[PDB]
Order: sequence, then structure tokens, then C-alpha cells
Amino acid sequence: EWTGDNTNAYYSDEVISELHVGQIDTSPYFCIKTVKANGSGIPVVACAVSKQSIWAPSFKELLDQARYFYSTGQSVRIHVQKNIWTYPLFVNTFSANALVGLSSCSATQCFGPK
Amino acid sequence: EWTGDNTNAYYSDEVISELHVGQIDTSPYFCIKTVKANGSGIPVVACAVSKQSIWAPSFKELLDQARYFYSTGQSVRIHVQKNIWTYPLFVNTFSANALVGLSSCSATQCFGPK
Amino acid sequence: EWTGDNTNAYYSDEVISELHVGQIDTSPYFCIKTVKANGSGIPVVACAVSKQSIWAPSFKELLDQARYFYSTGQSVRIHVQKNIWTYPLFVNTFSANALVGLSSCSATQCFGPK
Amino acid sequence: EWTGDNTNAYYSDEVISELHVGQIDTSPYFCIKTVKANGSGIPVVACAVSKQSIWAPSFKELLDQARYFYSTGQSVRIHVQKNIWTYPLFVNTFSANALVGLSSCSATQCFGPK
Amino acid sequence: EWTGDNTNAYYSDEVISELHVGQIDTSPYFCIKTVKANGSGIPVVACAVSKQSIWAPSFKELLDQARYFYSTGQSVRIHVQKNIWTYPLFVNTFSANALVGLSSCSATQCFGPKL
Repeated sequence: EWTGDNTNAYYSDEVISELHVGQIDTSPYFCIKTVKANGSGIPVVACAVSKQSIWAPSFKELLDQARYFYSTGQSVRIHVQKNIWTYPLFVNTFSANALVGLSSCSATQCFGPK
Repeated sequence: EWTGDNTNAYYSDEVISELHVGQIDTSPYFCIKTVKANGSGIPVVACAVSKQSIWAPSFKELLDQARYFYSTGQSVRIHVQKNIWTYPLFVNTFSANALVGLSSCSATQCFGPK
Repeated sequence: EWTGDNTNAYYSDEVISELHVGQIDTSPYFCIKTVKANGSGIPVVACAVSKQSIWAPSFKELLDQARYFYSTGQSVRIHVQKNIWTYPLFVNTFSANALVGLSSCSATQCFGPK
Repeated sequence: EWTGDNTNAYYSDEVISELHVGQIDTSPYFCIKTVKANGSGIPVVACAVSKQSIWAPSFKELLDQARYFYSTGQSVRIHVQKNIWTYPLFVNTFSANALVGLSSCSATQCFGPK
Repeated sequence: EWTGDNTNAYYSDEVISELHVGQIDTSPYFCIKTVKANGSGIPVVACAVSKQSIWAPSFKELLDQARYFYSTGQSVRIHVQKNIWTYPLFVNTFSANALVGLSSCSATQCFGPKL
């Protein structure tokens, strides 16, 4: 598995606009909301859940990095794997996307897989 | 269990105004105090205790997130479970509320369950 | 045991003026110096020793919180247990006080036990 | 082995211009892009993979230090070992350089091996 | 052993002017360069190596603290044990000093062991 696998989805030139932390079924988790920096498009929602999914090893790295990029409001590419979380009420509040990666974006390019 | 369960309570458009750390019965703990950004209402007090209650696994995550929102002073939704802590001098100093989640808010919406 | 036990001492409306990190007998330790915000009185010195005493589990939490309040210079309540540390030159350089809690005091009262 | 070994390469007076975090084969990883502070030359790309290569033990230290130097925009010397990473798609997006060390610089010199 | 043992050395009112992170012989390490705030004397270099020397338990504590003091530029007292590291090339680039403690200073006194 890799953040960059073409079975994962990504969204470029986004800003993390909201951050949430909680717990589900013994797992601390966090979710982020991101919107296009130019103000267009539809928001993206993705979550990371501690000890849950193949992406569990990266939970702390992603939490720390989402925190940083959130605090600067800088433009980023968000990488997700769709249809991972299955609790329907959780999915309805947030989404089923597992967050799998984060890349800074310049005015010209995003530093990550495409 | 989930932050979003309707057996938990929540308060929106609050700011973390005080923060305390300590230890009880060999467990690190922290408490926060939040007030409405607009000055109305009464304060919310909630505590997390590192090896107590079902919310134990997210102690560190909530401590780090509470520090972040405290240092920025931004408006948040605080999620609590009432009537958890039982030590009377502790409850009277702070409250019986366990802290179970923190959601950032924009001017119009809070990014978390409701 | 609890930060708020009446066998412990506390000093309100202080600021953290100095911070030291070191090691003794294979244990990381830190100490802080605090003074009344208003200049009155004498300083308080207290240390946490990572591997020693019932307060050991709270070492990291206390160090992280000591660092943050040190960096802001905001008013705090410092909570200590007196006469616990024993190495004579250590006590004489610093003190025999264990640091057992830190409360913010940005308001009328400090947010912690008294 | 050592960051300063003959058989590693280094590039001085660089600024960390991009940062990416992800996961590959159960291992969190991060990559950075650096460019010369004075605008000259060609960008350097280097990655660290938490469970892989002889540099694995330093993953957390390098991640934290890369993050700090990124957040400050300050001039650094970057040390890499060439031809480490093998997954072709990964190398194409980023590079095969393993990050093995970061050194801060002043105007004239960098504090690290030469 | 103790940071404050009189067999250790210390340098008061120093500014942490450079910082380096790397790896050696399986261990993450970091080194710092300090200079007297008043401009006098010679720079001090000291290093901490994860899981090496008696001071290994304090590696993360000292790294975090060295980062903080490095980022502020404030005046500090640096405590070292001399002649600890033996890698020849490593010592040539940096020094043999193990970092064993850091103390903040006011303009008139450092909050740490002396003598």
C-alpha cells in the first residue's frame, strides 16, 4: 500500500479549514475539513482513526501534520482512501474517507503523488 | 462509544479560557474551562484522566488539542460526558464532566457532531 | 493522592521565571523557579524527577506544561509536595519540593484546587 | 555509519521549500524539497521511511527537525545518502535519497560535517 | 551521577547558536554550538547520543530543551561531561562533550548548579 497508489483519491490546492478530535470504539480519532484555496469546489472531509485501517501506523504523523498545515492555512494536497469507515452515523457526520497523506503545494505544484 | 453519542452533551462557540494539569490516584489528568465567545451563559468545565473512564485512550490527543485551541483562543465546540468523575473535592474544584471531544467552529458552523 | 490534597502546598498568582533540565541517578529531571507576578514575597523552587515518587507518571505532562507557561509568562498557581527529594547538593541547588500541579490564573481566582 | 560519512552527499545554504507526509508498506514516511537560499541551482529531494534503511532509528528526530527548519525558513545543510529507496513510482515522485542529517547554517558556514 | 557533579563542566550566559541532527552507530544524535552572549571566548560544542553513555535517558528531554533555547536565543548555562564521545571523525567535527544539562539565566544568575 502507498499514499500514492492510483486507487487513492487526492485533491489539490486545498486549505485545512476545520479540525475535530474525538474518540470512537476505544480509538482516538481526528477529522479535517478542507476547501479549495481559491474558494471554489465542494469541501473534502477525511478522518484518521488510531489503531484502525491499514493506515493506523501513520495516525500520529498525520495528526501532527494536519495540525501544522491547519495552523498556517497554507495550500495543500489531501490524499484519501474512500469507503474505509463503516459506522453509518460516523460517516454521515464526517465521511468514510481515511486520510492517507498530505503534501504542501506551491503556486505551481504540489509536492506529492498525482 | 463515540464523541457524537447523544448521551453526551456539547456546547458551541466556546473558547478555552483556563487550563490545569495534575495527578490523581497515579493518573495524570488535565482540566479545561471554557466560556462563550460572546460572554453569555456560564462556563463549561471538563477533565480528562489518563487511565480512567472509557475515554482514557484519547487523553493525550485531547490534551494536545486543548493546548492548541487554548493558545489560539479560537471558538470551539466542547463535547463532554456528564457525571463521570466522583471524587468530591475534585468535582467541586472542577466538575464531573469528562472531556470527550473538541471541534473547531467557523462563524456559522462547528465541525463536529450535533 | 491528588495535586489538590491539603498535605500539598500551593502559591497563587506566580509566574515561571526560570527552567532547568538535567539528569540524576539515571533519571531525567527538571526544575522551575517561580515568583509572585506582582514582585512580592520570595521565589518558589520545585522539581519533577521522571523515575521517582508517586508523581513520576506526570513528569512529561508537567514538563510540557511548565514549558508552555514559562514561554508565555502568564500568571499560574504552582502546586508542590514539600520535603521529598534527598540528594543534598540537589536539594541545596534547587529544593526538596516535588512539582505536583500547575494551574492557569488568568482570572479572578486560579483554575485549580486551594 | 554516520551522517558525516564520505559516502553521503550534502548541500549547504538550502531552505526547506516543501514537505509531504504519507505511508508506504506499513511505514510512515516523509519527504522534503530544498532549494538554495540564494535561488541558484537545482532542488534537492530527500525522504525518510520509518521502518526502512539503516537510518530508520532517526526517523522521528529528522521528521521533527525538518518540521522546525521548514517552519522557520532558515538556511540549512541537508545530508543525504543516494540510491536508497527502490519502489519505482515512489522514486519518480520524490527521489531515492534517504535523508540522514540536517545542519543549521549562518551566513558563512554550516554546523555539521563537510 | 548528576548534571551538577563537580566533575562536569559548565559555561554560563551562553547562546545556542547552531543545532545539528544526525545518526551515528545506530543512534540518532544532535549537537549544539554555543557562544558567550558577551562575545568573549571560544565556542562550546556538545552532543547527545540516543542510547549511548550514562546520559542516554535524558536524550529526548535535552533535545527538546535545546530546540526551545535555540529558537529563542536566550542566555543559558550549558553543562557537559568532557571526553565522553570517542568516534574520531565525529569528535573532530563536533567534540567529545556529552551535553548533561541546560539552565536558563537571568542577567544576574543562572538557575542551575555551579562550582
